[PDB]
Amino acid sequence: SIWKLQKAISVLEMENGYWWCRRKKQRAGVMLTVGTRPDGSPDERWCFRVGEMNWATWEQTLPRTLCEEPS
Amino acid sequence: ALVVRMYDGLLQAGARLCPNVQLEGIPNLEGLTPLKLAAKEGKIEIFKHILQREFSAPCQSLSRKFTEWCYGPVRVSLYDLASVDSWEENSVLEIIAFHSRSPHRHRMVVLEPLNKLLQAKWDRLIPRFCF
Amino acid sequence: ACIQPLLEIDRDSGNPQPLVNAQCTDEYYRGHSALHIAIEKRSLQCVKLLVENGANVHAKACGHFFQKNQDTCFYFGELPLSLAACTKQWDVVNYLLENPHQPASLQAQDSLGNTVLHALVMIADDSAENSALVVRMYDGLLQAGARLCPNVQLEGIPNLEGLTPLKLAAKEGKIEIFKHILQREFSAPCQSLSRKFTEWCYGPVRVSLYDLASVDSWEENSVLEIIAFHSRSPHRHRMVVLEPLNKLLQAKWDRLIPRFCFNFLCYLVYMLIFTAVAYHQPAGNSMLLLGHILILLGGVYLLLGQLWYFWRRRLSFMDSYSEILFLLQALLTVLSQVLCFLAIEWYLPLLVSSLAMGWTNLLYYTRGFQHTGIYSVMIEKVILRDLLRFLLVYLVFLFGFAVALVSLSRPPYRSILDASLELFKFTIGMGELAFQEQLRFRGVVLLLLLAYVLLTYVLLLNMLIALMSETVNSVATDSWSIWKLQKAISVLEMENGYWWCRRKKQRAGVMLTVGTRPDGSPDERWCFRVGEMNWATWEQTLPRTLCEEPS
Amino acid sequence: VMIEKVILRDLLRFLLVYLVFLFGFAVALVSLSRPPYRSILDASLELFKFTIGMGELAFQEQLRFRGVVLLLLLAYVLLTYVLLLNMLIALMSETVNSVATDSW
Ligand SMILES: C=C(C)[C@]12C[C@@H](C)[C@@]34O[C@](Cc5ccccc5)(O[C@@H]1[C@@H]3C=C(COC(=O)Cc1ccc(O)c(OC)c1)C[C@]1(O)C(=O)C(C)=C[C@@H]41)O2
Repeated sequence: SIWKLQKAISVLEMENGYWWCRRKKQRAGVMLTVGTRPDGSPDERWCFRVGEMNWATWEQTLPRTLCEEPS
Repeated sequence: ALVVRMYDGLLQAGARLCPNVQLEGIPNLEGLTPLKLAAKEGKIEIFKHILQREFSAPCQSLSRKFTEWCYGPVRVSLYDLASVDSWEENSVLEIIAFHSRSPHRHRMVVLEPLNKLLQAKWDRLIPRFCF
Repeated sequence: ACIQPLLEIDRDSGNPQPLVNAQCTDEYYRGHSALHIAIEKRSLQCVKLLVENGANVHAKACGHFFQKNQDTCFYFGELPLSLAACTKQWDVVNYLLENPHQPASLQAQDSLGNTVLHALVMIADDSAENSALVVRMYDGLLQAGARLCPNVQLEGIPNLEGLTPLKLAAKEGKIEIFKHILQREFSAPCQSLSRKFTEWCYGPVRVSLYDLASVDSWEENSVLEIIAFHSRSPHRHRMVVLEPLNKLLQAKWDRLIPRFCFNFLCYLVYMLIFTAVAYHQPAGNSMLLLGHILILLGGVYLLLGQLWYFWRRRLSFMDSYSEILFLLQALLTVLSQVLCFLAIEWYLPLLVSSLAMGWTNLLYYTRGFQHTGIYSVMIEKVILRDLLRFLLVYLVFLFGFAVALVSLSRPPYRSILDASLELFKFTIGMGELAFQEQLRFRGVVLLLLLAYVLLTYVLLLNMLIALMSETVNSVATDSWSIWKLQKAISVLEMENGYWWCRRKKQRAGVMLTVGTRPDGSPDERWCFRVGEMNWATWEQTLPRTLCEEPS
Repeated sequence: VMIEKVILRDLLRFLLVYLVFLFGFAVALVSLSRPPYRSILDASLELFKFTIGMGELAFQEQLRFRGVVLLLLLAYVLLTYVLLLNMLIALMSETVNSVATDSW
């Protein structure tokens, strides 16, 4: 964990930029419409994907998705 | 357990009363939304609850964890990055790394939306570190 | 509801290519099909409907989502039956086998060559429920294949690399199913699939048999050579301690101790003659030229032998750690005697270094005894863990303080390595002659010495706590398994024989008649015996024996 | 009791391996010595003085070579450090998986 923390501080400091060049950073993640908000417009948010594997899915239940087709 | 129960139910009642208000966005006098305050004070389990939070059909929009698609044993889960990404000034990662004072700052980084995110940024920016 | 009228519109239109038999076209889901969706959506009824309309039960999903090593991809093979097998839907498999239209065949292979059993091995990784599901599905599919086709034996069908599911099951490091395959007994309706029997059980003592059809090293490409020279998983040392392997390796190791001791003694004679040649280097020229010829032939012999070994079985450090040293040592000795016959005036340090390296390389043969065998495994674990990184950090410290002392020194401390020797001789306690008096400031060198001593103390203490941390959190039943694996490596090497002498190696185990085949002739197998003592025999019923009188 | 357990567990392996190291390096040094390194006993005495810390080292400088001698002595000291660490970690592994009833 301490190794992950020091790597985090390092990658954030390198993402900030050096002293003679303050750089306009980049957003990360996918922006899409997730759902519909109760006041008019649909819900439009930025997202991050995590792909995960589990084997207890059959006896448990499947929830509702955002896109039916995997893409 | 009582805190996550009261928090979720109180957010549902706030959804039912006034829809125009966004309750998790209101800052304190320090300028802090409550997720950021939960990160700054070093409170663990409630922070883990807020980062991965799902709700039922009458209030979908409150929820943060979305499934893009599930196909058998493999699943693709979406996490929101509305306050996590360091693109905006004063992000939760920036609070953990710099502005905090808690002695458990290493414990909160192995969580689900931070782990693969820092993995992706570090593997994106190896070559300038080598340079 | 709309599907059967939609397929009815597809049929009534008179289409040459039907709708249900249609493939996705992209790279990512190449060759995906409707039936795979019907299976993955847990629907028996839609599978029944699609089978009634004429769906292809061999729709080969050969896409980029279906390869093994791409990120977030699900490998199951490409067959629909494979998918229904992997996703633990039993009745779907039974319907796909026993439908009246377009029946499934278990002998079918994917584009990668795997059948249903191979992919079913591929998807098992680790749990209680995963392994129980995989083993139960495996046995049920074997029984259904037995009743469906009595023609072929299903476990004989090889992969594109040439693997049956036992061999690939060991190659990928899947352990629990592999243990299940090596000791597998079935019931009376189909007992001819089993591999374990009981010869006789005289109360609490019993003699189990095991089949060795692909486990003995007599046959080409056995499980032994796959565990030793092909398996890359870090759990191989758990895959050696199994039940019908241990008896076989003990029998072969006690069968061929004497060739090991003989070759050890010959190597000791080689090093003693090399010791005499190196000491009496300096009539006696007859003995010296005999030493030339003897060490030349020995170095040629071992150099060619280890070159042949390096060519034969290699496809990555600590496992092959032993042979590299003998190859380099033999190359050093042959090069030294080559330059000596050339008289190139470089042969004396090569000779002394070869003598040193050869006497240090004698610890290969400490694996015969367990008391030094565990010691040699600990030496290798020291060599893997901390030594390289610690030496790199030490070179950083050494070079930094040595260049500091050189640049501080304006007749001691003349050059870089000529001061680096002073810096290293200072760490053991032979450092001397401070206050060099060639410049005003010497407290500089005083503080440099203090800093170097304290930081080297810190680095040795860090190496100590790293060794303790790595050694304390590991099971005591690990080094013994590593020793058994290393003995297995050595005994298979000696069973290979010499390189100048191709041996006619022999089969192991007793051939007997284990039973009858369901087609005619009696089943005769080669088998390995194993005795066992079980004082819980009176709880259960007695198993089916071959010969009642204990032989 | 721990004296007897340590001598019984360490000597008959460790001194044998260490003796192979000392004998090989001593014959190597006598060979590479073409008044220092006079006899085999004195050479083994010098090589054990480097285990006590009294060995006097210098460049040969009119001989076969000097840095070969230096690198061999480096290899000797570092490998004996390796073996002492090995004896320590083996004794700690035997000490870790033990019970408080046994020595009593
Ligand atoms: C492959 C490795 C790791 C190695 C190759 C050579 C260069 C080696 O330096 C090392 C690096 C080193 C140097 C000095 C001290 C420690 C380590 O150690 C061995 C290697 C270190 C020694 C001792 O070898 C061992 O580690 C014990 C050993 C040898 C052979 C085995 O089959 C074995 O397994 C049981 C164990 C042998 C040397 O060849 C030697 O005596 C001289 C002349 C150089 C030694 O590199």
